[PDB]
Amino acid sequence: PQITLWQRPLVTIKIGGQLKEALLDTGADDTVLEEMSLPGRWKPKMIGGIGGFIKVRQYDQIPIEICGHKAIGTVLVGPTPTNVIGRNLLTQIGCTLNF
Amino acid sequence: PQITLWQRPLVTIKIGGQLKEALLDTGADDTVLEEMSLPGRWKPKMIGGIGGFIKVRQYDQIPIEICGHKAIGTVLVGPTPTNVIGRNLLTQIGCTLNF
Ligand SMILES: C=CCNC(=O)[C@@H](NC(=O)[C@@](O)(CCCN(Cc1ccc(-c2cccs2)cc1)NC(=O)[C@@H](NC(=O)OC)C(C)(C)C)Cc1ccc(CC=C)cc1)C(C)C
Ligand SMILES: [Cl-]
Ligand SMILES: [Cl-]
Ligand SMILES: [Cl-]
Repeated sequence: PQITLWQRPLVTIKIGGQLKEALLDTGADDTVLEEMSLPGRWKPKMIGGIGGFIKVRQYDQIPIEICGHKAIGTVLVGPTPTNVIGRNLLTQIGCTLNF
Repeated sequence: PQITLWQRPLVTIKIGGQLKEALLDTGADDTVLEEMSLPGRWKPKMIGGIGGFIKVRQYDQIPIEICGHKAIGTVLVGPTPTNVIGRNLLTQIGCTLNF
């Protein structure tokens, strides 16, 4: 698709068999989702946003569908204001910025 | 141009007579720049993201040039850890996400 930016670029994702809404965020290196359950072991990560730093749980090699496009990669879980899909997965689904 | 998301999408902007580097950020409602002087009226604003909120000064009707594209809009100035171009100016230069 081509998505304009007059509104927030919110899309539906699917992860662990469940649908969620998430923001396509080119300003984020990483993908971070609100508290949820994921399989396997996690590692610690600190990520920085406009307000400072938070600790999140890093899960690797997680299948996730984004607007129907299949990806498998690293998903961080922690206290984010919204689910955000960052460049690590935007690249997997072939996303570019164009003007 | 077409901009890849393998790396952070950084561009040069011209604003208030100054050249600055900024991040094209589809996850940001607003454009936020590190401390700088701008002309005209302003009002205080709190903006939030991962890590919490910071206080900024809101200036309206500010001319900016982004990759040779001229636009005008609201610019927030404060203690942001990085300069971000938000949707309010991305729209004006006809920036879209594509995949
Ligand atoms: C005010 C109205 C609503 N709010 C916003 O629109 C705000 N947007 C936003 O905060 C976002 O667009 C994020 C902006 C991009 N941000 C910039 C950034 C980059 C590096 C640093 C650091 C460098 C060195 C030390 S720190 C700090 C900040 N990057 C990140 O945060 C990513 N960090 C990262 O990549 O590591 C380098 C992260 C996501 C943590 C992985 C997302 C968003 C969050 C919350 C809501 C609430 C919506 C209901 C919407 C969208 C602001 C900006 C208008
Ligand atoms: Cl990844
Ligand atoms: Cl504006
Ligand atoms: Cl348009």
